[PDB]
Amino acid sequence: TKKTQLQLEHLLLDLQMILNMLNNYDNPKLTRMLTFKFYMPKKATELKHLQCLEEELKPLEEALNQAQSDPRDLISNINVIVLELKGTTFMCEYADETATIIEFLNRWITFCQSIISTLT
Ligand SMILES: [Mg+2]
Repeated sequence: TKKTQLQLEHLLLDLQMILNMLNNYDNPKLTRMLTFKFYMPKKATELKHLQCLEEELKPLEEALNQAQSDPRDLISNINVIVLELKGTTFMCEYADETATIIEFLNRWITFCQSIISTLT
């Protein structure tokens, strides 16, 4: 339904802001930002695969908390949107390799645009 398209766009904008918050703030800890490793979904083609994102929302916040600029507010709005799109409690599978926070955000930003392109 269109209600599903709206919520993904809301989710896309929040993910869009976090990615733009790192690609414009370069001086603060180019060191520390590239060291966090996030677990990637094996296959992200269905709407239920947001379980792989929900479980990493808390580690995403702890990485953003080390950058002073509000991270706690953005992660909460992301959490409520994810809980309204994937919701059975399915067993999400992860890839073997970990990725950077930049690659992690681009993966789910691409995921939302992929599902938003599917519904339209
Ligand atoms: Mg890698």
